[PDB]
Amino acid sequence: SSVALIVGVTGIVGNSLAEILPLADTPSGPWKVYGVARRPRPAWNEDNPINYIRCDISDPKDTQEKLSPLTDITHVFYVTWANRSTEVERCEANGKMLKNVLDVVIPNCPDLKHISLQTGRKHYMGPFELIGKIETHDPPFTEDLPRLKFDNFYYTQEDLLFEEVEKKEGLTWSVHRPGNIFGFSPYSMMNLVGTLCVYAAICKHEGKVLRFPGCKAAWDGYSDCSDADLIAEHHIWAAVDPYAKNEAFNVSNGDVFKWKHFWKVLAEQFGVECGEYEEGENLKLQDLMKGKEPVWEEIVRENGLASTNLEDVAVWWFSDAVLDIPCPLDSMNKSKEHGFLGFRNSKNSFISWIDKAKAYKIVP
Ligand SMILES: NC(=O)c1ccc[n+]([C@@H]2O[C@H](COP(=O)([O-])OP(=O)(O)OC[C@H]3O[C@@H](n4cnc5c(N)ncnc54)[C@H](OP(=O)(O)O)[C@@H]3O)[C@@H](O)[C@H]2O)c1
Ligand SMILES: CC(=O)[C@H]1CC[C@H]2[C@@H]3CCC4=CC(=O)CC[C@]4(C)[C@H]3CC[C@]12C
Repeated sequence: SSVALIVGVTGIVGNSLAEILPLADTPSGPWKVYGVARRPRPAWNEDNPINYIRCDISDPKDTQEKLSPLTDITHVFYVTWANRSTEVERCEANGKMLKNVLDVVIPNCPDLKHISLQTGRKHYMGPFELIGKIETHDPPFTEDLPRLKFDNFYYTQEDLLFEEVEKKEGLTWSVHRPGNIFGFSPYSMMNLVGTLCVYAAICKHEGKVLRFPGCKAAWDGYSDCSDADLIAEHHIWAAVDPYAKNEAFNVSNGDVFKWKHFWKVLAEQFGVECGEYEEGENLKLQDLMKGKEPVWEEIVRENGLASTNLEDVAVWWFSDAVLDIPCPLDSMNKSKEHGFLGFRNSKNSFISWIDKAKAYKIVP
């Protein structure tokens, strides 16, 4: 039997992995699962049968303290990261966290088979501060083109991964580069669906229009996304498929869509009048939602929602980051050619994840 450690078990993928790994039909079942995070385990994470371990993996002491007893790890799913003001900062911060974790597990887990690291499409686009400002490789992005000549903590994290896995013979790795993730996690630092749901709710409550806070390319251009269950299935796939070992793979839903169409979906789900991209207006939810914490607190009190503060449930800057540029497509051909044929209907994905938020009473 095989034992997973999910590093970031309350994140938008960590939660998906917390729910899928213990399932019976999950490959290499039955799975023992350890799940790490910092905050006290929230209610929406309890419905999974995970061994919850509070640990701040930036602290080498706490990481040695919390993870060293875990003698029986077989697979590691790194589903976390730390944000800073400069990418160079992100590099050292995210290297240290990843290194803390690996430096403990590998010498302590004689059954450790695989280490599965999640980065993202920003590997091809450059960091936030530089997105849309640098010559990238022409999309669709394929996994084994050269890295950009700009610092990127995905690269730092990768080169680190490579070294560590050599300490244990037969230890093997995989890298997964999702696009924007449609998922569920009121704690995630990048939760597009979650943030968009709060917006619509606020709009419904105020009776205003669901205006579009994005650029024409996001409205009318092709976009794609990465369903969080699929991303979880993708982690599991490389962790167990020996012909996927030691490879980076994109993971996206297998289709495209336009926000002009999904916007109507978003509106209908919350009973709001759907707005439409207006020229030269460049709305920002970061600007448009300033000071709305009393309105949220009213929406919550009224509609019976769980006690959430929008700071947690709405990451405005990230919705802006997403909608304020055009969406470069990636390719799933390497994944498919290696056997990962999983996919998701993105429109159904969107509704599915809007509805999980409703179901957990995060939004109305
Ligand atoms: N989210 C997206 O849309 C998206 C899209 C593409 C790529 N990615 C990439 O995917 C990777 C994983 O990110 P994610 O989006 O899955 O993150 P996420 O949803 O915010 O999840 C982070 C998880 O790690 C935990 N955590 C935070 N700080 C920790 C620490 N010091 N020690 C231990 N646990 C800690 C969080 O819980 P606590 O805060 O309670 O500890 C949470 O469980 C990152 O490299 C990210 O860039 C994300
Ligand atoms: C519509 C649009 O522009 C979106 C859809 C795909 C998005 C990108 C997908 C990859 C990515 C990962 C992130 O963590 C945020 C920034 C970026 C770089 C996103 C910025 C905005 C994009 C390009």
